[PDB]
Amino acid sequence: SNAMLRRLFKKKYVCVRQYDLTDAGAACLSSIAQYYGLKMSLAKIREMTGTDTQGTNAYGLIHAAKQLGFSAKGVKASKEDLLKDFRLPAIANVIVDNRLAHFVVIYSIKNRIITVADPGKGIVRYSMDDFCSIWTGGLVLLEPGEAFQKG
Repeated sequence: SNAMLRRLFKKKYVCVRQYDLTDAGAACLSSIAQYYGLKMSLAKIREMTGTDTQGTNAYGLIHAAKQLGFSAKGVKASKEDLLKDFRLPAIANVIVDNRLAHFVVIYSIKNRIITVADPGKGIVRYSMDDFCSIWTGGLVLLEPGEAFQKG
């Protein structure tokens, strides 16, 4: 019996990187959407989030996430809080070129190495202090609410 279709590697690499700039929030959200098993295309996300190409805020970003099945919330945290609060993939408000508002997905943080999914370069490794230089206190916490079947 091979009734279980759990051998289908239909894009297990949910780390997406396509059309990166400042509206990256849509792209990084898509990575999470896929990771959480919702599987969403980046173009549709941008139309749901309403991601402004002028440096949008995560409040509209999370506005679509909540509708995708995972409760997302934008909050402020401290550098050391990155190590204790959220472990699961989350969206971080990160500033690039000290000007453009950007967003990345935290995948793993260990040994002061912060691994984020960047919609331009892909899986990139940022050092603890380096990440705290670009991350300006903008964290989005996510949790698989209706994305995770109960019972």
